Amino acid sequence: AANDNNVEWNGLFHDQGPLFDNAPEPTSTQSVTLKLRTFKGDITSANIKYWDTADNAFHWVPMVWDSNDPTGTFDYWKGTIPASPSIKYYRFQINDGTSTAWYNGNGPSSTEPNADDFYIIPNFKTPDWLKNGVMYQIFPDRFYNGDSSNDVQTGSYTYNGTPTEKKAWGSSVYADPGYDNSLVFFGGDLAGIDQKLGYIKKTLGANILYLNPIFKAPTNHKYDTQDYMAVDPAFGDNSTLQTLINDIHSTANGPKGYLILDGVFNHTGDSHPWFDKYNNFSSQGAYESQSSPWYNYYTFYTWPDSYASFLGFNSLPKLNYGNSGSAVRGVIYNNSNSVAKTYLNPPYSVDGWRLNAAQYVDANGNNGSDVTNHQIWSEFRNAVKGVNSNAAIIGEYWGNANPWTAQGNQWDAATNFDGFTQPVSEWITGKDYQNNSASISTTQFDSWLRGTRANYPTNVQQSMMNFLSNHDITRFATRSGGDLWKTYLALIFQMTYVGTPTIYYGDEYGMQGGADPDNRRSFDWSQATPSNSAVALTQKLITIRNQYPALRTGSFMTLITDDTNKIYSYGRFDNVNRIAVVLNNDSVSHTVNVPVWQLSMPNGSTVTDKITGHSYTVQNGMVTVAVDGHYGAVLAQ
Ligand SMILES: OC[C@H]1O[C@H](O[C@H]2[C@H](O)[C@@H](O)[C@@H](O[C@H]3[C@H](O)[C@@H](O)[C@@H](OC[C@H]4O[C@H](O[C@H]5[C@H](O)[C@@H](O)[C@H](O)O[C@@H]5CO)[C@H](O)[C@@H](O)[C@@H]4O)O[C@@H]3CO)O[C@@H]2CO)[C@H](O)[C@@H](O)[C@@H]1O
Ligand SMILES: OC[C@H]1O[C@H](O[C@H]2[C@H](O)[C@@H](O)[C@@H](O[C@H]3[C@H](O)[C@@H](O)[C@H](O)O[C@@H]3CO)O[C@@H]2CO)[C@H](O)[C@@H](O)[C@@H]1O
Ligand SMILES: [Ca+2]
Ligand SMILES: [Ca+2]
Ligand SMILES: [Ca+2]
Repeated sequence: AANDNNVEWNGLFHDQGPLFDNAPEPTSTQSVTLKLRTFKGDITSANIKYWDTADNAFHWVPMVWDSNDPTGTFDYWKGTIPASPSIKYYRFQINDGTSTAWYNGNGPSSTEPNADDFYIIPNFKTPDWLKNGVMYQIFPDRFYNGDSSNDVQTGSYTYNGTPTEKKAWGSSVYADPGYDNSLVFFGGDLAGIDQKLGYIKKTLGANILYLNPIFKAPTNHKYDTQDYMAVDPAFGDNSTLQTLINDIHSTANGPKGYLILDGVFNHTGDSHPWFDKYNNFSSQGAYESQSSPWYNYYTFYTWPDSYASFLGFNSLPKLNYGNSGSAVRGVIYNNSNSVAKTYLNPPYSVDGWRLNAAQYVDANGNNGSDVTNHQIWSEFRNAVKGVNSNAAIIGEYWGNANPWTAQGNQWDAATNFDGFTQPVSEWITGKDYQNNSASISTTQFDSWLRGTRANYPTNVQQSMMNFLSNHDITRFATRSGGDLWKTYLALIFQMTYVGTPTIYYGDEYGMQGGADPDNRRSFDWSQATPSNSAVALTQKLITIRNQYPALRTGSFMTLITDDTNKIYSYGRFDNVNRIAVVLNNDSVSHTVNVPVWQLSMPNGSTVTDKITGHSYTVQNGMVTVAVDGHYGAVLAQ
């Protein structure tokens, strides 16, 4: 490069990784020094332009040359944004004589962007254990039956007139004639999860557990809460939970663990005493009397049969949050004995909450996604972080969750359906997560990923829950048509991408399953071993991620987007390691020239493909590697 009235886009780069930002999560008194990469001697000047919410105006910070990279190929320009409590957004203006280019969260541009600027949110922090960990999601009744004495039996009880049905482990989840799909129980419990912590924390290596609802409720999914204060008898008792938590946090069965519970706060079940639609309690619930002490906890359009609920489901009456200080906000998060604080405080001390249907939480029966909804989650954060600043808050949202994360006053992250699950599914399986035909090319995949990462602050990105499948969508192995190699490819991407890799129980061995409830099959333990190829790969990838901080918090740079051969390559790097991932989404092998020079991997240096174990030497800035179809390479040094 040179001063030739032309800014070379390929040499430009910046994100909030270690090499380019010295304060990714600054407090009110910490200044932020940023570095912009360009090819060596390519430009004449660069400036940081940032919007300050403190005064609703743009501010200018001229950059100065700082240094070259070890290969002498690039220059690093530096600039510092002053310290203050205000949220700020920034982009770069890069000049080389008569040539000008812009750069922000969405990469380089000729015209000045008006969206996707990088974020600076003083005092906003997301749990570092969440950024660096691997999550394992468990649907309680379907994981492991550690205590058959608490098993729900066929006819143990009835809900809305229908008796419960017990089914042999491994059998179909579909209820037999006369029974209901939501009242089918296999026996999985908390004791079981406890006895299997070794498999989770050692055989696989995950250190974070996320459980679906475990509080008293008549159904098998239990999102129709009957009593937030009690673990459901089928799963054990509150004492069992205390022990499970202690064993999760313990290091006697593997690395220190963390527990995240599912918080169903938008609604209760219709059998909850506050509502009591079937009169299961002597007390008078809202449905029973307009004089009920909990009458105002819900919203009736025409008492008592027409009331606000989740998506119109009468079994899930929607909670009325009212105004700040209300009784509902009280029992949900403000009170010391609220659902949120009770489990965050000892004797429980869980590590976080996954907020079910978080977008709908509101007052007066409204549908959320409004000022009140955001105000509520703001108060929720103050409540949670006040008890444990290291407790995670992950909201359920299938789209762009920027509104609940970008101001640093609500969630730490969200279920990454839009920035991970969907794009990964359409690129690799040619199906959306509902198993409908929907395919995207490699260039679309890369653009989709970048655009969605840009929706969030960096710490949020690193904390997103990235799962291949979950209890609300079809199994990845089913969308892939049973081709285990597609699962291999997906796992390699998952474990090397930005965000918390999240494994939906069973996905590690290729469990299949269609739409709810077939996506909640009981776990086949004969597959919970390295003998199973997908399990062996999962364990290896988790070891790799744990071995390289660059994969968890390092920078992300696109390297190759080949639509003809379906080759996708990107690099993850920091001050210590440089890793170039090469994914082959084609059905045939391809020999790829990986441009590792972009990550500043020195010519003559060696790299090791952590997948095959083969080593290569960097030559002419490249690493030539033959990658098998529906497989990948993780070239690290
Ligand atoms: O027989 C006719 C009917 O059969 C089939 O559907 C019926 C089901 O088989 C029945 O079990 C019954 O379903 C109701 C549930 O019993 C009741 O608990 C309630 O459940 C709703 C929903 O709750 C959760 O969903 C959460 C999501 O995970 C989350 O993404 C979202 O944000 O929040 C949701 C609420 O917390 C469970 O996970 C999920 O599994 C449950 O579906 O309501 C159910 C619907 O009334 O009745 C069904 C009647 O349709 C069959 O599918 C249907 O076509 C037939 O007409
Ligand atoms: O800022 C004023 C000058 O800016 C421009 O020159 C830049 C170069 O573009 C940049 O590469 C860097 O050059 C240094 C080089 O990287 C390093 O290897 C060498 O040892 O020292 C060089 C100079 O320090 O920094 C200079 C700025 O000093 C612009 O081209 C020039 O006309 C401006 O005067
Ligand atoms: Ca130039
Ligand atoms: Ca049991
Ligand atoms: Ca009653």
